[PDB]
Amino acid sequence: ATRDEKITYLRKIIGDKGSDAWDVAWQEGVTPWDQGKIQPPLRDFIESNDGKALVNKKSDNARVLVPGCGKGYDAAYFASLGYETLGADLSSTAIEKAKEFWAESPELKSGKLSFQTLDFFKFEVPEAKYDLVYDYTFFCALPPDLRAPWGARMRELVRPGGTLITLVYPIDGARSGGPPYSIDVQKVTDALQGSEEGSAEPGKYWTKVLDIVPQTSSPDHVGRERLVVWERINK
Ligand SMILES: Nc1ncnc2c1ncn2[C@@H]1O[C@H](C[C@@H](N)CC[C@H](N)C(=O)O)[C@@H](O)[C@H]1O
Ligand SMILES: Cc1cc(C)c(S(=O)(=O)O)c(C)c1
Ligand SMILES: [Cl-]
Ligand SMILES: [Cl-]
Repeated sequence: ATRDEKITYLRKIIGDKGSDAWDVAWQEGVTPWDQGKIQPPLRDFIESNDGKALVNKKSDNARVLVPGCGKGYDAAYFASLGYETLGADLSSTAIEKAKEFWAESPELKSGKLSFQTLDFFKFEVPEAKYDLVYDYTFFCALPPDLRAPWGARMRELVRPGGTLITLVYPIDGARSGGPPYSIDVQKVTDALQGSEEGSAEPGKYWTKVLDIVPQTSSPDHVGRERLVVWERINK
């Protein structure tokens, strides 16, 4: 079937089954988002001077979370940098296929990399929280009414002074419907900064330290993508 057809179906079964539709999609092989590798802006950020700084300052027990990790390319990448890394996905099928795709990873073998079937909204945040979290094609997978809970979870998941990286894609403008929902930095901002009763005036919970157009985007991502680095505050 075509990509449009696979997306049309995906949106059907989400309409009928809700969040259970994802493991169905994985079981049936309707995974049109799967690229087989990380997106280049992630590696370029990490190898950039800002990224080297972030990695060099990592504590000896620094922990990474990649929610909605799918086949887990991003989690495998962060583990290969020496971070103890958990890739979390709602679909047990996705998590099994991530264990297959990464079966030869030295970090999987050692346990430094770990894949687990987990609901991002429900699992128990560890006491130490996470030093670094990476969100790619997860915020844009969620229905719009789940964006505020996503930001609330994000605020609990990242330790004070820790970092959240959002590869914001797809920035398609006013197109309606999803997945993949058309998003932008403002939508990520509003979700992450939440509200303070009276208003949502930013600088409450995060500092947006970096917001760039990546220089190396996949060709179908050019013009629809921004990379954003957030630091958690209110220590
Ligand atoms: N509440 C949830 N908790 C954890 N994972 C979820 C949740 N809802 C949806 N997902 C997963 O989010 C993934 C969205 C995928 N389209 C993208 C996967 C991955 N980020 C990639 O770049 O390949 C799916 O694998 C879902 O199983
Ligand atoms: C969650 C989600 C779903 C889909 C179908 C896609 S994609 O087809 O555009 O690649 C992406 C990027 C994310
Ligand atoms: Cl990769
Ligand atoms: Cl934007």
